[PDB]
Amino acid sequence: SSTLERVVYRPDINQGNYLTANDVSKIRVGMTQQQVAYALGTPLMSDPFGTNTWFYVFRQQPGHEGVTQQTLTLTFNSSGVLTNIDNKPALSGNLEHHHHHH
Repeated sequence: SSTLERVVYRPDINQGNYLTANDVSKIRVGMTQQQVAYALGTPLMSDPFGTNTWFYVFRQQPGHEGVTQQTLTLTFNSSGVLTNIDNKPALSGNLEHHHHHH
């Protein structure tokens, strides 16, 4: 009686390193710190200095100019409500193609 053990692991999984783009897309504006942290896996934050900004970074522009990325910055007002999200691509806006040559 041979034990036929052939399990399939999915090479399509991201278990750490960086946050997935679709994962950050789970949350929304007006979503409270608790739910944002619940969904994104964010640690508890309650800065008494007034710095209510959450910093995240995912891959969307891996390489082309070397300096090309969008900074995902969350801004929630003291009630815990995401009031503004900072999300703009590195294609002229939050950042552009590095150095105006030609």
